[PDB]
Amino acid sequence: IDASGLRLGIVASTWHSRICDALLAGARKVAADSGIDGPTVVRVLGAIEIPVVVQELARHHDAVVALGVVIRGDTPHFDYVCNSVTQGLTRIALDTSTPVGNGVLTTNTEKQALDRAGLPTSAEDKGAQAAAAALTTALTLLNLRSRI
Amino acid sequence: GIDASGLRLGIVASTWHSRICDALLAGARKVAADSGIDGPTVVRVLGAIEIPVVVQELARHHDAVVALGVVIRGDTPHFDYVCNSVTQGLTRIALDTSTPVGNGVLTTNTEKQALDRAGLPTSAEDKGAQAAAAALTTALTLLNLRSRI
Amino acid sequence: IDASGLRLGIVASTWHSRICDALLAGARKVAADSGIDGPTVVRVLGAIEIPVVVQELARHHDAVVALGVVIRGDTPHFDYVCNSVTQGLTRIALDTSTPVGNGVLTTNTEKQALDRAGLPTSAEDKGAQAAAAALTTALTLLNLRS
Amino acid sequence: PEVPGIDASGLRLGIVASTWHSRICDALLAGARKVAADSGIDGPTVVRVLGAIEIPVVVQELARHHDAVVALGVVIRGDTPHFDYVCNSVTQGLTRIALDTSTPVGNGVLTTNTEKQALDRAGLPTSAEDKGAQAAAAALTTALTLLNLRSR
Amino acid sequence: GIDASGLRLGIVASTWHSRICDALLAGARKVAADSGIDGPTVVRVLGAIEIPVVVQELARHHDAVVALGVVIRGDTPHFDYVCNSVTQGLTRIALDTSTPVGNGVLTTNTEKQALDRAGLPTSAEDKGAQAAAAALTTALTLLNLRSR
Ligand code: NA
Ligand code: NA
Ligand code: NA
Ligand code: NA
Ligand code: NA
Repeated sequence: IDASGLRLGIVASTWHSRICDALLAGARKVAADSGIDGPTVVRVLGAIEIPVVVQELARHHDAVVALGVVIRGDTPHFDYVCNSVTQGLTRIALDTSTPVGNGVLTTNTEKQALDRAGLPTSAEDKGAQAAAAALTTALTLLNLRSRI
Repeated sequence: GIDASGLRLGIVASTWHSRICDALLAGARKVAADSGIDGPTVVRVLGAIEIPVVVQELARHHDAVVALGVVIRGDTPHFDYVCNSVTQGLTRIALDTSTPVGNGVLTTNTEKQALDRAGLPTSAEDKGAQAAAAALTTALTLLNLRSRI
Repeated sequence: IDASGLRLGIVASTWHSRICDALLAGARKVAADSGIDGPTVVRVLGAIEIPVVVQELARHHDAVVALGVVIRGDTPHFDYVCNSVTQGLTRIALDTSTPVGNGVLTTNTEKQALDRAGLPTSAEDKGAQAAAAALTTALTLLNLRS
Repeated sequence: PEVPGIDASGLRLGIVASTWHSRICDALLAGARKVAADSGIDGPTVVRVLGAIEIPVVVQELARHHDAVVALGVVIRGDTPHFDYVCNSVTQGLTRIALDTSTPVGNGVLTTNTEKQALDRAGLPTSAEDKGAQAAAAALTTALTLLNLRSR
Repeated sequence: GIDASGLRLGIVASTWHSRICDALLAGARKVAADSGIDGPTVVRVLGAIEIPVVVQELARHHDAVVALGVVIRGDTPHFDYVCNSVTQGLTRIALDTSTPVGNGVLTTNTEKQALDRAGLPTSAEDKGAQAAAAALTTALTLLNLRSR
């Protein structure tokens, strides 16, 4: 990914610190690997707080990465939180015509979330995937706009 | 320690299951007071359905809003459609108004679950406190972001 | 509740008249007991039709009450109607900054809906609850905005 | 019981029917058309689309220049989750349009688990229900109601 | 019996699960070509989540857009929120821009199910072709409705 021009925002929640930090770390790695060593990084408490800050960043950034973890608890809370946050991320991308890379984990168990958080032992790095998605899409959009 | 003395906070709390709602509200006030806000705008409504229009009304004139209430599953699918609509209303408003909305609306299957989350002396969790900490920390973050432009 | 100064709209479906008529009657009684003797009352056939009428009422009233019933049938239709209507009522309340009391029942059985329609044998009066909801919240907003 | 019909002769009506599962779609359209004629509208604007996913955008086009729109079609659950997401988004979409355009949208989009359920709701000679008829009634009655309110 | 020669067609296709994505795109291309459109605008993105923002970009300057891709259920609820939110986004865009968006985003439980709907030699269905047909035929309908 050659992403040197671009302004990247990263919004990462903090609930389940270890997972969130590792999501952040993976997002940062891909950004750095793509020419962006200093993305705008912001932290929030939980996933619920992510949309409003992703919105704030999207208005002044070419791309934003949304990072966090929701693990199902005892109640239906999980279902309404995951649906609303994910749909909020879709809205902001459309409203602002800016890609929002979705690295917000929605898992039934902790081990699932750990297995996707880009730790040494993880099957996947969702932080990295979200960053690649945000950046690659922003480049494509910049290419489309720079025509006619 | 959150220092929010500069900020205007609205709190809307439903009244359906008053023991729980009152405890959610008490947990929110405490965080606010502990954060330097002794006098937030507090408004009561009947049930969860009523919360969003008032959250909007408050979000327009406040830096942060906390939405508190409880919906407990009964016999019918009513639970599902209320929880989903209210929750998405709270998301819509925060985005429309670029104002954090702390979600302390409990959506439980049983009453014991709600009580266990209401920040009563016996409760596992204090959802009103978490929803106030969420809203205030987010508003200070937004404030910081906007002071850079 | 003193709501004398407030303009109130009520939209009630007519599908399943035992249920719908009883919901409307419970809402009317709250409105009357709150000092609103002449609310704008509008009937529609089914629940799907309630949103566009609620929207129309909300634009010229201080509160609106939505009443009807969706009972689950054989197909997923129930799920998509209840969700879409319910979310529509939320949209309208927000768009118009006017409360919309939700008295649209969404039940699995007809017996559940009867038991919520505020007939003399009913455990609950959801028309009454929807009306108190809309009117108390309207007074609250009035107060806030003053 | 005999009850006089809706008089909607002063109204402009649009009808959009999809085509997937065409004998069912055609039957919905015919039931809707019957009710429109009975109500005084022999020439509604009738438009056909491929599937239910195509219904919203056309319903919107019609809603801008008509007093009522009828939305007709069929989704039958298949193998995959596609049914759920399609049904939800289409139904949501019809709700959004009615609000955006303050114009009623009569919902005759069947969303069934089986073909037999759809057939039984499509107003065929042998059908239990005529959801096309129902959807046309809803849109037209609601439209007259709105006109009545707007005179106030 | 689709004559869209005079129409502007945009196609967005994700990349995740290449074989299927590529076949979906070949299916839509073939339909466009047969309908008189030999140079559609074709954009590639990483995954389903990235489809709507690009579909929006194209819908603003095209008479029709085709959205193509595949989401296959894995271990967590991620599938349900991505599917609901993408499908809802495509519906939103079509309405916002009054421009048809053909939906060729597969949402499946299994890989075999996706492969069976991707328009491969032995596939039961050609969802790319179906999405292109949908978008183009609806585009013509709107053109007629607007004509006088
Ligand atoms: Na931007
Ligand atoms: Na504000
Ligand atoms: Na009003
Ligand atoms: Na109209
Ligand atoms: Na366009």
